[PDB]
Amino acid sequence: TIALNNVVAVVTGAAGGIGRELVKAMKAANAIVIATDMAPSADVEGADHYLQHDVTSEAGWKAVAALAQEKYGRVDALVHNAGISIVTKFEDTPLSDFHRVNTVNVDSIIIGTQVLLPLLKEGGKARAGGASVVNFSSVGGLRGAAFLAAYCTSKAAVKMLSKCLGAEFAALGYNIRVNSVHPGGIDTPMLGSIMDKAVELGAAPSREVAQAAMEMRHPIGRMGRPAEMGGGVVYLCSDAASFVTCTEFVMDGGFSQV
Amino acid sequence: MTIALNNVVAVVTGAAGGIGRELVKAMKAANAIVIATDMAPSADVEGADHYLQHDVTSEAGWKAVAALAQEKYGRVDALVHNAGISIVTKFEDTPLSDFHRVNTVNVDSIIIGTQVLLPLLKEGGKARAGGASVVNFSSVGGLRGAAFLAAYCTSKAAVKMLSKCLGAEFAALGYNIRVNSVHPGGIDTPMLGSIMDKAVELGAAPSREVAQAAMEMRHPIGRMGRPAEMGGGVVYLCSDAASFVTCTEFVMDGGFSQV
Amino acid sequence: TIALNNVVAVVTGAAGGIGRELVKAMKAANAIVIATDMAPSADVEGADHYLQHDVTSEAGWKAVAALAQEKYGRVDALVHNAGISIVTKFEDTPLSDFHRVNTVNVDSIIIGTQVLLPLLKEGGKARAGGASVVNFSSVGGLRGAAFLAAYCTSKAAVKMLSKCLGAEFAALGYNIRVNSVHPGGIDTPMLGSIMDKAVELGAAPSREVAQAAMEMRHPIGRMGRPAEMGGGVVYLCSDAASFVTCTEFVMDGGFSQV
Amino acid sequence: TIALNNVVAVVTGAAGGIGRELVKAMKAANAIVIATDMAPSADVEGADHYLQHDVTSEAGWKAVAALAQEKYGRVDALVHNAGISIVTKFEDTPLSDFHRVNTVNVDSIIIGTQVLLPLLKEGGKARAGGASVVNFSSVGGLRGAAFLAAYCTSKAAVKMLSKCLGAEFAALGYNIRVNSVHPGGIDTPMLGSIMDKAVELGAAPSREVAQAAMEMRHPIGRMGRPAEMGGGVVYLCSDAASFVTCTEFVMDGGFSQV
Ligand SMILES: NC(=O)c1ccc[n+]([C@@H]2O[C@H](COP(=O)([O-])OP(=O)(O)OC[C@H]3O[C@@H](n4cnc5c(N)ncnc54)[C@H](O)[C@@H]3O)[C@@H](O)[C@H]2O)c1
Ligand SMILES: NC(=O)c1ccc[n+]([C@@H]2O[C@H](COP(=O)([O-])OP(=O)(O)OC[C@H]3O[C@@H](n4cnc5c(N)ncnc54)[C@H](O)[C@@H]3O)[C@@H](O)[C@H]2O)c1
Ligand SMILES: NC(=O)c1ccc[n+]([C@@H]2O[C@H](COP(=O)([O-])OP(=O)(O)OC[C@H]3O[C@@H](n4cnc5c(N)ncnc54)[C@H](O)[C@@H]3O)[C@@H](O)[C@H]2O)c1
Ligand SMILES: NC(=O)c1ccc[n+]([C@@H]2O[C@H](COP(=O)([O-])OP(=O)(O)OC[C@H]3O[C@@H](n4cnc5c(N)ncnc54)[C@H](O)[C@@H]3O)[C@@H](O)[C@H]2O)c1
Repeated sequence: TIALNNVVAVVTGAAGGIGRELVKAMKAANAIVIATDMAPSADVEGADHYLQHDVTSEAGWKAVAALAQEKYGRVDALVHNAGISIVTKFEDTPLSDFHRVNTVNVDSIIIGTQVLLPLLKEGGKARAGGASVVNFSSVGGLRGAAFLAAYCTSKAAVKMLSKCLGAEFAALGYNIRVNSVHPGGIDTPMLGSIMDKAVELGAAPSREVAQAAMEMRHPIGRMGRPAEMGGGVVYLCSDAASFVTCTEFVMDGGFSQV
Repeated sequence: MTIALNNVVAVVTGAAGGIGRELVKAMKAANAIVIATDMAPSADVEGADHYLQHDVTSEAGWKAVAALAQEKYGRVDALVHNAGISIVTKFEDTPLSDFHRVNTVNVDSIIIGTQVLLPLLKEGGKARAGGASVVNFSSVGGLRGAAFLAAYCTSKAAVKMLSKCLGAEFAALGYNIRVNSVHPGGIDTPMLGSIMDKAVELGAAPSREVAQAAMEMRHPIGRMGRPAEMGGGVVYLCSDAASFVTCTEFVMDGGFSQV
Repeated sequence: TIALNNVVAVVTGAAGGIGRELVKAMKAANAIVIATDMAPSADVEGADHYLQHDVTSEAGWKAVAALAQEKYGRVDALVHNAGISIVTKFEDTPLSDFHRVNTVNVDSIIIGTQVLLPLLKEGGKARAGGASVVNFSSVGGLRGAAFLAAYCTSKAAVKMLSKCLGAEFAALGYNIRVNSVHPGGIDTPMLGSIMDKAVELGAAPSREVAQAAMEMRHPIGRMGRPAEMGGGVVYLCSDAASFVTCTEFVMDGGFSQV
Repeated sequence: TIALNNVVAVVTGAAGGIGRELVKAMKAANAIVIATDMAPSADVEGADHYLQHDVTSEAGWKAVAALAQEKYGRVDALVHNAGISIVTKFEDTPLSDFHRVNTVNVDSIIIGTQVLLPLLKEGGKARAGGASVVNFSSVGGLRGAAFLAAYCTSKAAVKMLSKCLGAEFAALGYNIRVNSVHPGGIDTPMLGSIMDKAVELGAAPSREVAQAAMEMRHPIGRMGRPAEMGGGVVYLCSDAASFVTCTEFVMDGGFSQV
């Protein structure tokens, strides 16, 4: 079947809405999971290890590399799930707000992948299918939206970085697959904040009209649940996805395709 | 839970072909009940619970598939439209009837088959919260054009767009049927073999080795796919794990379309 | 800058909403225009010739080729603008309805381009920039929609045929550019009928709710006017577009990109 | 007709290969052109004004706004053409190289558009078709490539920022169109440097094999000339493009579509 036997997996933002479900799903497929987030401690069901980890910190990433190096000697799967959103009027958004979003959503992938690259190369030797790097983009990386300039721009950067790394790692013979994941509206605190800030900005009349409008834009007719992200990430991390690199893996209830 | 097809009644067309045989094996391995169909009057398809002779261009052929599924199971949970053909031709020497022949196998198959199995797919939609799953075999050729592949590419773009429309329509009508398109890159099957040889005979390529190396180098991963590398993706789309996936382009192309 | 001096242009569906504006725009850029449509006669402003022409008829296309051959000896620009739409429930749509839409929207381009290919090759020798074939696809060729299965499928076929012919004509050295045009909601009888059938199908509560919904899906916030298609087609037909082939040329008020 | 009569246009990187052709083409369509680049002085054919302008400098942009405000009272067209490229091995690329490319290619558009927004709103009142913002992305913003991680990521950011601003400015009623332009391989010093650095990196055996490979990846079979970018930018800046916003305008010889 589709499984993660003998897969050492790093999952960032692992205490968040999607992150907790990714850890559960990956443990259920038999992965060894190093879960990381900003809290000094967390109870992440399915994590074999929890590390305090700011994805903007090279030192934080070196601590992840040290634990993986010491305990396992490789990383087979790297899930860059940590990210933030802001909802703002472009003309009232200082350059520093774009930079803050870029640092969390994009620099995290650049720093993390550079620091774990020796360990990912070892995973490329451990499985014929390759090591697997899974970057959380968004439907916002595919389709623009009013008031989401900073967020959408960062998620398009994540998408394109995924294509470039997939092509480069294959050309250099590292046997490391890199793919971008594009969730639609998923029922988490992040989507909650975006909807509330849309109301305060006066993009939506009320939080109920906003919710109904966003749900109706999805052909499937509802928000996604965080658990509905799990199987896709397990697939991309598995040897079943050995021919999948540089790809836009969409889990959006049809949002981007209508 | 995990990614599995427990109590999934699956119809797979072109099931005796290079990819089709691996789809049946993969889906059986995930515990699906598989009705395999192809043009031969009989075939030994590893993992098939039933084999039916089935021309996907024939409404009567599809009604025989519906009758067996109706009688034995009362539903269809997964429908994999994998039957397809390719031609390689000079546009100016391609009669309208060659476009129509490719359209009939690659597109009309999905229209006729989905219409005939729709009552059974609606029952699939009631049997699983995630929905019935219709998986349409498009191509990277449905995403990116190519010289001398006008008839094939046009049909595979039609398959892709039909998938989006049916996903949106079945959701709007409340049927709980997911529809997605699959886009393989160059997969090592008799079909890829014939396309390369016919490219040589047409005088597109010097030799079969230069053709193969050129096609391999277009894939960032640096090689053609193996048929077995299609199996997991189709199992995922057919499973409840893909409950939030409809209208989607599911690409298995070694990076071909993205550089 | 952007002109069609010494350009012999064939425009199909030339009596329709967009077609009439294409002929006006192309005449205004100094093209010689052969206008064609289903009516036995028409007064098409800017046309140097009108021909009765069923785009599904090889004999109809041969009559267009004969007039162009006899009077000018070439075709520099071929605009495949003829098309139909239907709005239907998939499960109630006979295969013959898909085939009827395919015959007008796709077979027209196959038959017409094959019949005019000798004349387009002469266009290819007359201008460094090349002969130009402009195929009318749709945003419906880029994004799906409930109840538009037959229409959307045909317009995606038009889009992909455009890419294949652009690549093939370049590989064979014919100097013929081929591009697809993707209009959004344009205010013509065709959009009117689609909206009116959407109501009778019970897809929309009223035509006013349908119209407002469709207008709001366009970021620009309104339907296009037929005249807003003219400049884009003039550009693609001109030497200014000498580096444009196989391209999706979108005129959709941002519809496809959100 | 496609013209820029009474259009006040700002063009950045105006002394470059493409920039000089954009200024010539826009003057030929009767635009008033404020040309800007890094040099303290330059002889830019077709420019009514030249300003020294670092597109990373808020103060530099305020000087452009002051001249336009004083002399014309509006900006009708803003062409963000300034940009840089690097070719690097991801694992040897410091975070500061990504940031440098982002600052020139993306922050330029954020700072410039914020500073000129009052003047663009006046452009929006001067023409029913709207003010026009044209952002130079790349085929690199659509398709990834090995060794172009920093460049491709920045050009995908430019593409998505274009979609977001098009949607946002329309939602706020400012009547400002925003589009991204995606050139293929254009014969300029920038393409020259990329090809040479590809050889030094050992991505290509020789500069002749690199050149032939890049030319053959374009269906049209050659590099573009800078002049082949001019018509497209004139079209997007004109009232002929009144229904074009949020759009990917591709001038790539078919590169992205095969
Ligand atoms: N929920 C949606 O609708 C949606 C849609 C598109 C994509 N996404 C993406 O999915 C991913 C998961 O989002 P979510 O919905 O679970 O949101 P969430 O906010 O619940 O989870 C994000 C997690 O990232 C962590 N994080 C933030 N900054 C960090 C930093 N500097 N260092 C370390 N950890 C940091 C947060 O602590 C949080 O636990 C994100 O990449 C998000 O952008 C979400
Ligand atoms: N191999 C590749 O490189 C490649 C690339 C992209 C897409 N695909 C698609 O994958 C699918 C499977 O292809 P494959 O490579 O295994 O090809 P294949 O030729 O090995 O198998 C296709 C099967 O369809 C059957 N078939 C043909 N016409 C039929 C009809 N009228 N009724 C019933 N069955 C019919 C054939 O007999 C065959 O068993 C096709 O849709 C193909 O277009 C393959
Ligand atoms: N209006 C829109 O919203 C919209 C949307 C996207 C695409 N388009 C496309 O733009 C093009 C122009 O359409 P329009 O909106 O002006 O519609 P229209 O119906 O006003 O014009 C289309 C013309 O095609 C002609 N035609 C139909 N069948 C023909 C045949 N067999 N032979 C010859 N001529 C035939 C009709 O006589 C008519 O004059 C079409 O291809 C259409 O699908 C329009
Ligand atoms: N030439 C190609 O093949 C190609 C490919 C795709 C995209 N592009 C894009 O086209 C645009 C123009 O490219 P080109 O080939 O003319 O490049 P070029 O190097 O010839 O011109 C770019 C100009 O930008 C200017 N510039 C650089 N940094 C600046 C700064 N901080 N402030 C102000 N001006 C600055 C340079 O001085 C130069 O004159 C760029 O945005 C480039 O990314 C070009």
